[PDB]
Amino acid sequence: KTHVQLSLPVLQVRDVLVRGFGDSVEEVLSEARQHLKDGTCGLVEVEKGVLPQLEQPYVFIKRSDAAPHGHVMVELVAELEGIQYGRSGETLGVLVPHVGEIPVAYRKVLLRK
Repeated sequence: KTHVQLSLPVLQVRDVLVRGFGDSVEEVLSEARQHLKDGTCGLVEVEKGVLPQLEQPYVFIKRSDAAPHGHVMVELVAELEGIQYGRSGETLGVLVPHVGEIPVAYRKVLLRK
C-alpha cells in the first residue's frame, strides 16, 4: 500500500531517551520509515525550546493534503543545519524512536510510504 494508517504515541520532549534517528539526512529518513513500519516511532509536538533539546538531523511529519477515517495524511521531511529535504505542508511534529516512554496522547496519521 502507498499509505498506512498509524497511531503515533505523542511524547514529552524531556521524556525522550533517544533524541534522533542518526547522523545523516538519508539515515534519519531511513530509520524513521523503519520505526514507523515496526511501530517503534514516537511524535514530539514542536513548540519554543523543543528542537534544540533533540538531535539533528530532524525528521518531521508534515500534512500532505487537506483526513481519511480520522487519519491526517502526512509525509516525511528531514532538516539539517536549516536545510529541509522534501517539501510539504504544516508540521504535526518531530519523529523520534519510541523505547517505552509513556505518551500524553496519540496522533492518527495516514503515512505516505
